[PDB]
Formats: sequence, C-alpha cells, structure tokens
Amino acid sequence: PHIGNYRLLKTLGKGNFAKVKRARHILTGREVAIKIIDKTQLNPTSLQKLFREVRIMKILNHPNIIKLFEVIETEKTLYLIMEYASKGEVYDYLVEHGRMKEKEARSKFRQIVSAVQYCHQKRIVHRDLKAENLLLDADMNIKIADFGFSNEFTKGGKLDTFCGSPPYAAPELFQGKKYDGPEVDVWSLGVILYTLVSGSLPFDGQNLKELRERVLRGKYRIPFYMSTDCENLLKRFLVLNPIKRGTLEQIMKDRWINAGHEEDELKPFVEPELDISDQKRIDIMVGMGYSQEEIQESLSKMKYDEITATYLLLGRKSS
Amino acid sequence: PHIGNYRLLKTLGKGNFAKVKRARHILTGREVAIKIIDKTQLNPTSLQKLFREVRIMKILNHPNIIKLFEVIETEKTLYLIMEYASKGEVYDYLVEHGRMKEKEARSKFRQIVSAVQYCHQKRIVHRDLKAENLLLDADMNIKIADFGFSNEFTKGGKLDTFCGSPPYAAPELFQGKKYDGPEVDVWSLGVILYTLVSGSLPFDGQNLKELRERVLRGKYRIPFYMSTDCENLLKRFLVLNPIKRGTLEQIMKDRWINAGHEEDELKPFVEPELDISDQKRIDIMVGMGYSQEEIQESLSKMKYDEITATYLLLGRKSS
Ligand SMILES: O=C1COc2ccc(-c3cnc4ccccn34)nc2N1C1CCNCC1
Ligand SMILES: O=C1COc2ccc(-c3cnc4ccccn34)nc2N1C1CCNCC1
Repeated sequence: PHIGNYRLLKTLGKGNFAKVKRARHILTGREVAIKIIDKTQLNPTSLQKLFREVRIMKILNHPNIIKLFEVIETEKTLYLIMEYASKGEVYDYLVEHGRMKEKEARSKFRQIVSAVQYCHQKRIVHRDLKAENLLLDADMNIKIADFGFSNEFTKGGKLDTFCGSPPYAAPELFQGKKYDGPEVDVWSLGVILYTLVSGSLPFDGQNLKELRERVLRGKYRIPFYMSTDCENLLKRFLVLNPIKRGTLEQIMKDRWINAGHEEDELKPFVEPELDISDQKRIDIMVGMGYSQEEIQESLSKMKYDEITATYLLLGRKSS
Repeated sequence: PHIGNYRLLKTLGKGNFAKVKRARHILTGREVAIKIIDKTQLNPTSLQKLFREVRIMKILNHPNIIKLFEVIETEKTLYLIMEYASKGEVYDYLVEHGRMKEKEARSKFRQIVSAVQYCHQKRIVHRDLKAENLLLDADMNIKIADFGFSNEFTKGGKLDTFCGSPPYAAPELFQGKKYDGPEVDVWSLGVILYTLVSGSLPFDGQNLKELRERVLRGKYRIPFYMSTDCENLLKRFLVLNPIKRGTLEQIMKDRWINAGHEEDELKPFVEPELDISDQKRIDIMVGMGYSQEEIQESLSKMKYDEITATYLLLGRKSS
C-alpha cells in the first residue's frame, strides 16, 4: 500500500470521511503521519472547508505545531503528509499518569502559548484547542494538531460562529454571541492549563445545561496543591468578560510562566527564514535522481510537493 | 474504567468475542495487557476452550512467553491480566523494516525456539505460531502470545483438529490428517525462520487452493543472500513427512543457531523455582494492606489473584 513516496503502515485514527496512518518515506526512511481524506463523500461546502484547512497548514510553521510536508491529491482522495508525534495525545497522557507537576506543566504550556500566540500573529484562530489536540513527540515536545475547524480572523470582522468541545468553550460561545476569535482561544488555554496541573476539567456537568451554567458563572475549584502563582495565572485566562481577558502577548510575561526561565522570558515566536540552500541535502537528493534545477524550483516556490518534502525530511533526525 | 486493581487504557486489539487493552496496575504502577472476554457471547463449547487457555497459561513460565499475572472473573466477563510487550508484533516489524540480517534473526529465533521447546517439554502444542503471535518487549525480546488455540498433547492420542493460519500450517493439516502435536509447531517454526531472514512467506498463493498445493509440494525459494547454514537449518524444519521432521531439542544443536555462541550452546530451558519469599516485596505489600499470612497463602498456592499479581509486578522494572 504505497502513495507517492510513502509506504502506508498502521492506522493512528479514524474519523468520518478521513483517517490518519503512520507511514515511512521511501527515499529518506523518515516516519510521517498521513491524513487521508475521501473527497467523494464531501459536498462542495465540506470540500472548501478542506482546502481552507490546507491553506492554513501552509501558513503555519512553528516547532510546536504539527508541520505539513507534502500534499498528494487524486480525483477521489486528498493526502496530507504531516509530522508524526510518537507519544500521542496530552489527553491520554493525563488519563494514564494523572496531573503534571507544575515544572512539567510549565514546560508544555510555554510551548502551547508560543504556538497559539504565533497563530494569532498570523491571523489564525484554532477554535478547537483541547487536550486531545495537543500531541507529544518522542521528546515530549508539544505539537498542536487538527486545524480542521480553524479560520482566519479579520479586523472589523466577527466569526461565523461554531462550538468546539463544550468543556473548553468560552462563555460567550454558550450565549451565541459574535466574537473576534483570539479571546476564545485564550479561554480554551485557561482550561488547558487547569487540566495540565490538576488532571481534570475546571467546568463539568452531567449534561450540557449543567456544564453551560457552570461555565457562565465562571467559578472553579483551586486544589490545595496548586501554587498561588498558578492560581493567579489562571485568573488571566478564565475571565468572563472577553474584553478584560488577558492577551497571550501580555500573559507571556506572567511570573508562573517564567519561573526558572528568569533570563529567558517567553516572548512571541520569530519565524526564521527557511534555509533552502543546504547543499549537503541537495547533493543527497541529486544522488536520488532529482535535478539541481528541479530542487531549487520546488523549494523557492514552496510547492509542498515530493521534492520539498524530501528536503525537509532530510533535515529531521532518523528513527 | 477500572477492573479490580487495574485502570483500563487504550485498546491494543479487537477480535471476535474478545479485546485486548493496555492498563496500569494501580497498586504498583506497572503496565499490563488485559484480554477481555465477554462470556455471554460464547456457547458452552467456547466457554470450555476459554478455561483451557487459562489452564495452559498457568502451566507456562518462560521469559519469552507472555506471562499471566491475574485472572478476574465476573458473571459476564473474563479478564486475563498479562505481560505487555511495548514493541508490538514481529509481523508489523517485518512489514515496516523488511528482512532481518541473519545475526538479528538468530537472536530472536534462539528465544523463539527456547520458548516453543519449553512448551513441548510441558506437553503443550501452540498450534498457531505465526509472525503475528510473536511480540517484542521494550528491549526487542521475543514474547510468544495467544495460546487460545493451544492444547495438551498426550501419548496415544491424536489432536482434535483445527486450522491455524494457512501460510504457517504443516502439510498434514491441509490433508485433514490426524497429528500428534509438536511436529506441527516445528513446521510453523520453519516458516517463521524463513520470514525472519527473507521478510516474506515461503508458501503463498492467490487463494487457498493455490497456497495448499505449494505447501504440499514443500518447495520454496532460497534467496541469494541466505547463507548455506541457514538453508540447511530450514531443511530440518520444513520436512514434508512429520515422522522425519527434526525435534526442537535436536535442532537446538545446529551450527546456524549457535554461530558465535561459544560456551552458550542453545539448550532446553530449565524452569527455576519461583522465589515467593522476597521479603522486600512482601513488606511493600504489607504496607499496601495485605497481611503477611494472606500473601504467603496466595503465593504458595499460586492463585493468580490480586496478591500474586502484585508480587510478580513488583518484581518487574517500571516502564
Ligand atoms: O484529527 C487529526 C488530523 O490532524 C492530525 C495530524 C497529525 C496527527 C498525528 C501525528 N502523530 C500522531 C500520533 C497519533 C495520532 C495522531 N497523530 N493527527 C492528526 N489528527 C489527530 C487525531 C486524534 N486527536 C488529535 C488529532
Ligand atoms: O490475541 C491476543 C491474546 O493474547 C495476548 C496476550 C498479550 C498481548 C499483548 C501484550 N502486549 C501487547 C502489545 C500489543 C498487542 C498485543 N499485546 N496480546 C495478546 N493478543 C495479541 C493480539 C494481536 N495479535 C497477537 C496476539
């Protein structure tokens, strides 16, 4: 079972109309995760949502966001070749091991906040931030995943409205209000921080009505083991009024976020320019069969084709 | 979800009338694999074979056979708490990485042969030996799994008949012939050796009729990279006449099995007496709440209950 330069292996997840398989790249031997989308069963509205997701993945390039390597498209199927995160979901990690100590939660949350603030720099809101969409690579680095519900947000625009996971949804979402975008992601990050440090959700209910009532009241329990600094940080995320909710760039200066990083304060990610001139990698690809000129054309136009994927995968360590 | 002293985690497999879930032992924190069988779906004949499998697992104690730690039984469900092998099936390993070099195949095959010869010492035939039932632990040690089709073999009797995986089945099984027991495992181990060294099955076909004819002819292709010693060893397993097939105790002396193993010739496993007197582990269990006397009674009578499982799990490394 091959597709392009990829040997398909075991299934990682199954949705309706899509599945995710682990795969090996034939030319480099690197492992990847491939989202396989059956286009035949999609209406034109779902199809445009699909191409929107691809456009967002091409915009985002951050070490803690799942990276897109290659797009293969047939009449029936779309293949999105992406990073593989071998240690799975933060959600499953919390279920198995319980709460993280604050030192470990801080390491993950600095990466999470950096990635999401970087999305907002790029005028993208994720809109479904939850523990299940935080992946972990082999070194336990965060990789934010599933931008299938994400969208651009615009000055003077309000978002078409949608509800991700209700436990992570801001109170304005329960009230059907229009919203700009980023403030809703900020609230979800407050819920995420609470789950990292406690192993549980701050707002829960036996049904949606009860959950909604608790979110709108905005009260949550502080466990005895939680530090005052962590409690104070949570107050900057879980503000009912979106106008007064902290922004991520402000929250990056928080004392808890930077404990043990006092000379390395968290700051907005600065995207480096992509090095497309590594002749060591180009020489390897010329040995494979691609011409020097083909490689420079694919890389300079950033085609997300078989050549740029090979070049990027050669820049990643083996497994 | 919990069952007894175990927190159930992700599903590892789902078959007909059973599933396998990874789990954590609450008292010790050790990971395990739990086979979960809905007894309500079984007829009395299936129920009989289920308790047969349990009896067989209690007989076998070998470092390269999946170990049974505990049995939990409710009116509706049977839980078999077993060793977890974190690196999965040899079958998937061959699919992903291709053939093993003969030195890597030799290390696995010595363990496989030791485990199966030990089964035959205990008058147990596995009857479904195949790449899918060879698991790999965190250190790539073999763990033979799934004794659901295994049986005792006896002097004077012939086996009830059953079909394992056709590609691994001995020729006499295709001809409906009665058989003693261990000779069919020996044939399957020849097929396994071939698949380890070549990455492919020796006998295949587009359908069962074609596969059957090739197995009965007993001819298979020797790749140019295979050593003469490996070719000669295969001839001792893949003998059409079960009467003339080598026994595993004889095959253990083969040059290929022992190449580079000076002062370490492969020989029948000698099962040591289980140390049930480790006062360091017992003291931990007394701290947990069990009484010293209860622990001695469960271990001395080897009950495979919550006490013996805890004692065994405390003797395993954290992972
Ligand atoms: O829905 C998608 C679509 O975008 C993805 C891109 C890459 C991966 C992925 C990479 N490495 C692994 C390892 C295990 C599971 C998924 N992946 N997954 C998704 N998913 C998962 C599915 C489950 N919840 C989290 C998101
Ligand atoms: O059929 C059974 C029943 O006996 C078992 C006992 C232990 C485990 C097991 C232990 N560790 C792992 C890791 C991954 C998958 C299974 N396991 N499995 C089975 N199975 C597998 C399922 C797939 N085919 C090979 C046998």
